[PDB]
Amino acid sequence: VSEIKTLVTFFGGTGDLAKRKLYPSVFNLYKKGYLQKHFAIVGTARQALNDDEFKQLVRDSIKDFTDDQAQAEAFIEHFSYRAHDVTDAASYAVLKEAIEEAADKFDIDGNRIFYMSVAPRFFGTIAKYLKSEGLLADTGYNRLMIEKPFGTSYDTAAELQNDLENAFDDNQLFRIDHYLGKEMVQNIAALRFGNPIFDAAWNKDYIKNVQVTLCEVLGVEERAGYYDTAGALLDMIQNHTMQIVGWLAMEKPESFTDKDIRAAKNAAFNALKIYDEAEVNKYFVRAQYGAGDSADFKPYLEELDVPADSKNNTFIAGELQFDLPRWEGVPFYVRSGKRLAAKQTRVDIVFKAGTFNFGSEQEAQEAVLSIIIDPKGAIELKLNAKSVEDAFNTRTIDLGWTVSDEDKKNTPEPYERMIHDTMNGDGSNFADWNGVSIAWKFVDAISAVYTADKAPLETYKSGSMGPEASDKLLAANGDAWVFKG
Amino acid sequence: VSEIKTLVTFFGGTGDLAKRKLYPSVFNLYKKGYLQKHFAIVGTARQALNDDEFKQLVRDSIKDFTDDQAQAEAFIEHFSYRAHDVTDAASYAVLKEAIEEAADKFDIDGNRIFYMSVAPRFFGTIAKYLKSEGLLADTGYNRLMIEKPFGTSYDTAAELQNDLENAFDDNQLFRIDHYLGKEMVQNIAALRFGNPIFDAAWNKDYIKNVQVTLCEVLGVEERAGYYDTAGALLDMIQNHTMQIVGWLAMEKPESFTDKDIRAAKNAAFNALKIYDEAEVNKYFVRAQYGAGDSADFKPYLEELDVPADSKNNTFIAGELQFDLPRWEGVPFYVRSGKRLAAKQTRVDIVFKAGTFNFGSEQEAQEAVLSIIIDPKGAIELKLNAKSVEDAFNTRTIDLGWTVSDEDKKNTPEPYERMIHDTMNGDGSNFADWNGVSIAWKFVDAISAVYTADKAPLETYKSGSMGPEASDKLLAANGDAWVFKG
Ligand SMILES: NC(=O)c1ccc[n+]([C@@H]2O[C@H](COP(=O)([O-])OP(=O)(O)OC[C@H]3O[C@@H](n4cnc5c(N)ncnc54)[C@H](O)[C@@H]3O)[C@@H](O)[C@H]2O)c1
Ligand SMILES: NC(=O)c1ccc[n+]([C@@H]2O[C@H](COP(=O)([O-])OP(=O)(O)OC[C@H]3O[C@@H](n4cnc5c(N)ncnc54)[C@H](O)[C@@H]3O)[C@@H](O)[C@H]2O)c1
Repeated sequence: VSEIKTLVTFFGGTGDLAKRKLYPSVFNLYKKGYLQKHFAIVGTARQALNDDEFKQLVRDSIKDFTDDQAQAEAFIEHFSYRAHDVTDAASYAVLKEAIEEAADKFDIDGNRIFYMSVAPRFFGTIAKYLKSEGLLADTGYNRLMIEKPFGTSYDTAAELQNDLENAFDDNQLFRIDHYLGKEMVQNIAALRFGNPIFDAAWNKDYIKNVQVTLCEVLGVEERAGYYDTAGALLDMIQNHTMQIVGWLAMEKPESFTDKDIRAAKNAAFNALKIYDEAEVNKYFVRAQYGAGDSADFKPYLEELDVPADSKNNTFIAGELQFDLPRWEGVPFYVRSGKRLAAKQTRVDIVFKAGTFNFGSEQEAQEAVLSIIIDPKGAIELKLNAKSVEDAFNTRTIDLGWTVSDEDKKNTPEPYERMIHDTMNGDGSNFADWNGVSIAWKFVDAISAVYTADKAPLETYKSGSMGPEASDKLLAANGDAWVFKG
Repeated sequence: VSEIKTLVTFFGGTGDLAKRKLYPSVFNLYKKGYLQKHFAIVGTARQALNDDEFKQLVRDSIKDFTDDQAQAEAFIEHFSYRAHDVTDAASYAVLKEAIEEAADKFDIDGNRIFYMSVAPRFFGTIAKYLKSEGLLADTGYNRLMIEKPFGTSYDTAAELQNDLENAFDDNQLFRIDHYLGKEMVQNIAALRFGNPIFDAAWNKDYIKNVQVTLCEVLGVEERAGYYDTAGALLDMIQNHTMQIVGWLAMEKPESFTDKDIRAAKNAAFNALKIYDEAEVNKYFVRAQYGAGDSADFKPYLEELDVPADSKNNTFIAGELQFDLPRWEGVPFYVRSGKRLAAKQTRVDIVFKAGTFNFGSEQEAQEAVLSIIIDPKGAIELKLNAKSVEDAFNTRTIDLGWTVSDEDKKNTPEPYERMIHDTMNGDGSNFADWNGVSIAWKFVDAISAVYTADKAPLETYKSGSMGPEASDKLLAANGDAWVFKG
């Protein structure tokens, strides 16, 4: 197959994500023959692990998924290491030598990718030095992969963006959003624009409400430290949920390129309504988990590292509105929570009921197109049909599909995908600045009301599907959740 | 449940259909509590089997599906018999006594149904005498159930209709069409008008071609006598196929009553194009089966009772055209044959491919909604989605549904249904004169070309899906059969 000529620099190349997913993903791209010879990987961090120590380190990350050891060694020989502090301007001149050397060794003409697997605060600095100290490639491309998260509010994200803008244009930036790399999420566009019946039905005339759900049965566990300040609202909503909602609410693009897709999504984001205090209390719900039945399921306030007066939200549910002609009056419901009934990520599109009367006992109900992302991809379609009774009557049936074993084994892990797209230079599966800015602006208005404590904090027995308020939020518009454990 | 007060007269009450399906169906309506007391069944034929002999006869038909024998006896006691020749005008006065007596015995105020399970030629006579000799009920209703077939051409069907019109209005007539009583066929309307996405897509803008298939793996066997003169063209096409095509091509009714449904179907039938000689040769295909591989599968011309110079068609395939705005240019393909690959009755709706380009290797294909009627009800929906590859690419997947065991056991057998609808007076599931007249007119133009031998007779190896000409007929419009064994 075609060879990818690139040189990748991993800032924080000895960390968890690095040796647990980054390195393995890069190995798969080698196994599939995409990376052959003209490529090199330059690890970097503070430790002065020498060139022999690094190789062993990588051999352990790509350990479990290798069988021909000779294949492993030949790959590992494309790695090099250099000790380096990201704040020290001169240290960069040392890195530049490691990079300019690896390039020469494998005749790599430019094409550099800088992966930042470091603390959020260092993002601005590294960007600044890459350009000033001359680590940027004179030929080919220069791309930056920014790890999560991108800011903690609109103000901070704006700062980050402005710093990055000094050296890179927005299209050269690749913010890593885990969920946007999931196979099933990339099917939403295929189903919609690939089948005219849905394509033409994707609007206010045929849909009654769209629902998005991010479920987790696990509690906070040892993640309490950071989680207590972020909560579901920033952990799952602001990033993952909004970017999935983006694929759903987007306009129909003039073409299927990153440029046009982004233009199509931004049209919806720019129509997203921002809430004031009253609206936040009417359209959103925040809750926190109590006890289940089992002592195994302890209340949030009894978890380790959790303050006994914490108002952190472990569950969020709300109604989004898009002031666009195609979405006039169509509610978009989202929900994310911990200690819920099950682990699952899915989209449920509820179509409007038909007005055609059969004179039957049970008249036509609402059809539903469910796209299941996690744990395993599935697509269900609930339709109206005839019941098996003597008198004519309707019922609903579910047509179903599921990913095959062959499909599941060939499915490219999210990181492998994101890394591969970046080498190709395809922002189709990445959130753009415009998208992120609006998402922050939207979430900030909610957080303002929470930090000020101007909304109640609901509670819910662990293992449930959330507080009653979740149901009442939908009941208000004559709606209800399709999924319920 | 509500009780059905009726008195049914079975002309030919000792025949096959009578004791093999008619009687059992009537027993089920008793088991389900619909028929309780104010009802009676008057058998009739030429044999003078006395009132005790008849009861035993019925006890054998409802034999295998009875367990509480006391339930059986109480039912059987509502039957009476009378010897009677249908040509003898005075014999009717004898029948009138059997009927007027049974009515008195169970206080049945009118509501009479006359089932004609006699030879086609007797239909006109019985109708005539029922009215003149006064067997018709003065109160309630008087309905006639006409068994298959209704005419053998337009001329003969017109004769029959005119004779029947002398005593009954068209709405009081109930022509028995086996296939129109099948559960799955009655689902076609539920799926279409019950789900706006299909409802709005049911036209020339979204569908590329509709396909209907009636398959049989069995040969002619001992049915050769009659079959050699009728063939597939009249055996399966004229009746079964056209009436299913009626449900598919129908307009959207102003309501869901028999009157409006029929008005909706007739709009399509009245737009059906009738072919001349050239068109018959371009749009239709007739074939006859040869040998398979196994001696078990003998050529048609070697079957018992088959003339060694017979040009009888054992397979028919053709393109129907509806000159209606909603069907402008949408081909309707039908096919019926013996000794084909499998036994199956199904409808395949092929939607047009999308014009949206993904720049992918495989661009969007045609979606397909398959409704499987026989052997067991199923609904499949082929849609475009994303393939599990590194580069973005589309593929097709099938969402599936199947009838459950509970559904299959509760499914009311076609005859039970037809008989039940007639007692209710619902022509929704029956073909009306207008529908039949056009079907005959359509088929006659084809037969004229066949009897004149102005079209070739194709051949096909038994077990196949038909002659190559079947494929070429669809290839011409850039189409192909969805099902293929
Ligand atoms: N918490 C979340 O929501 C979340 C979830 C998933 C992924 N992530 C990301 O996972 C990544 C975690 O990183 P990790 O697992 O690779 O490891 P890590 O935290 O252990 O440290 C990674 C590297 O940083 C280097 N380092 C530390 N300080 C340095 C400095 N002052 N100068 C130079 N190098 C320095 C260390 O030497 C090490 O090699 C982060 O980028 C985080 O954003 C975040
Ligand atoms: N061939 C097909 O395509 C087809 C398929 C399915 C059903 N059918 C129908 O099945 C039915 C078959 O009838 P059957 O199975 O009940 O039995 P059958 O042919 O044995 O005879 C039925 C009754 O007709 C009576 N009979 C005959 N001549 C009579 C006369 N001159 N006067 C009065 N009574 C007379 C006999 O006594 C008997 O009781 C037919 O109505 C046929 O149309 C046709």
